[PDB]
Amino acid sequence: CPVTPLDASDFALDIRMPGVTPKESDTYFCMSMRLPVDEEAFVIDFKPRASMDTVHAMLLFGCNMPSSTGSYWFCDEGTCTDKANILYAWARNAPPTRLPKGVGFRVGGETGSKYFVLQVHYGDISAFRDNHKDCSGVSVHLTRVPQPLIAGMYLMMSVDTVIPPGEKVVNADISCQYKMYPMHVFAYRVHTHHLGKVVSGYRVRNGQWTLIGRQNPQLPQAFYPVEHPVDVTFGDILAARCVFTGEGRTEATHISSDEMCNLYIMYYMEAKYALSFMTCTKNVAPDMFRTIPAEANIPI
Ligand SMILES: [Cu+2]
Ligand code: NI
Repeated sequence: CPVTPLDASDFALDIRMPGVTPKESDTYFCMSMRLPVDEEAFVIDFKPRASMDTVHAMLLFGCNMPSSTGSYWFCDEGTCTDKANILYAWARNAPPTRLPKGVGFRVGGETGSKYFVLQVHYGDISAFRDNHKDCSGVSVHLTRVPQPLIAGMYLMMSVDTVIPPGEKVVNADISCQYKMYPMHVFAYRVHTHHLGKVVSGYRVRNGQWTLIGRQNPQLPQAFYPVEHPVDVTFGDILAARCVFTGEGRTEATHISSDEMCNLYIMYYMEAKYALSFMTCTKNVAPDMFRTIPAEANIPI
């Protein structure tokens, strides 16, 4: 097939799979890079270096303690033992979002992610590549120069809805009250396991819904650009609906076991008042979903 300093303030780190040999199709490899600095640094850019022939997708996470110590591992074992803050999502034939000017992820120091964990997913494998080494990964741009806007993730996950067997349509709803400084959403990622039909994200302010993003979870799960970023402010509600099918299923499915309904909202905040991670696992305002826009029920 290390560390490259660019100027006084900046430097570049590339996180590459260490010459792995995926044997078969639909296989996920995970690896880790500890952060070279112990002071706070800002990830301000990404360069993907994926072999076009065999790599379906790549995920970059930041987390305090990862799932394995070895040069690489299967991500079926896990990504991080702790919160995996997703930093980067690349998919073949997918728009990779470019962070807006002056946006950087805060890493290192007291609060910031200690490690990067790289996930590479390989979907198309020839059996006449029984011993070919791949060094797939991404290049990260770090600066110690402080950024005015800090990127972070609002993770919306449906902790319990059950899909009754054979129900053609089942709705998974998540809502939380926003009680922080203003967050500006520039991207979103939706995740689900093959019963999902559509995932839609909304800001609700004074009973008026504003769309963040709608996607089919069966498509490439990259980060989709929010064409005009949504401002989410204190006293707003974030509401999300996942649509599922119970069709063809013998038993009830759970959303530990079975299904997932996850919405990833990528945002920026003024550095002064910024926090990197927020989560919602509640549906505080269930009654409100009657008034949900009709678009949210329209499939893709
Ligand atoms: Cu999942
Ligand atoms: Ni191990």
